[PDB]
Amino acid sequence: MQASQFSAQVLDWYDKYGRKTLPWQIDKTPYKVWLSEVMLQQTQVATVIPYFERFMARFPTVTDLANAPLDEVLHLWTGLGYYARARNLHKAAQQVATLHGGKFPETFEEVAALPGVGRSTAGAILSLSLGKHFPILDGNVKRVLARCYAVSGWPGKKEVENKLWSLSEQVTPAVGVERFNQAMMDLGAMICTRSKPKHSLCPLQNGCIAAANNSWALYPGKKPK
Ligand code: SF4
Repeated sequence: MQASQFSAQVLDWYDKYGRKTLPWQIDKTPYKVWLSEVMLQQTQVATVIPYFERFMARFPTVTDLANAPLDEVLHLWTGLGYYARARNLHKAAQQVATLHGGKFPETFEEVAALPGVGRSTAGAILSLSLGKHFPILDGNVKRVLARCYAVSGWPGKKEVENKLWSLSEQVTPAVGVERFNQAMMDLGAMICTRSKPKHSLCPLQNGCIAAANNSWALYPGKKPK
């Protein structure tokens, strides 16, 4: 379907059915969004909430996190798994304190330079917390776009990844970008799921190719072997 229709239908859906009450969505700041994104990378929302609250209480600012001993950070992380995320989290806090005066950077290049932060995550931090014009491409987004536009091939290959980044940019609006990006993650997480996606609850059901062809299993493509 047309790019302008994609954006409008997703935004209208978010307004009435989207999640807007999570802790990291109230009184948003780059620090809070960054922290939530790292915790959410490999952990479900229900498990993350208590940890997010404990971290914000112990570390009100990024400088407080930077000055704390690494052992205390790892102790508070216990139970979230994938500790490389925590080690990079502490190094990034120290980089913000050292190079940016304790104020989380608000430009793409500076954010993407932080340990543990990639292209998609940097775009998420800045679009969600400040409304800057950047698209995202996590597992959730790849699933929705690949199915709606029938993008076959394994995203692990450069040519396929490039096509998906181009599509995301095409459908991502400037006006309301913070609402649109959160909505796309919401959809891929609860509606357009890995298995048995719930088409009847999706705002893209009237134009999605996978839904029309009953071929959601083909997108995104899997690693060939
Ligand atoms: S209609 Fe079905 S496959 Fe298509 S984006 Fe929505 S949930 Fe995914």
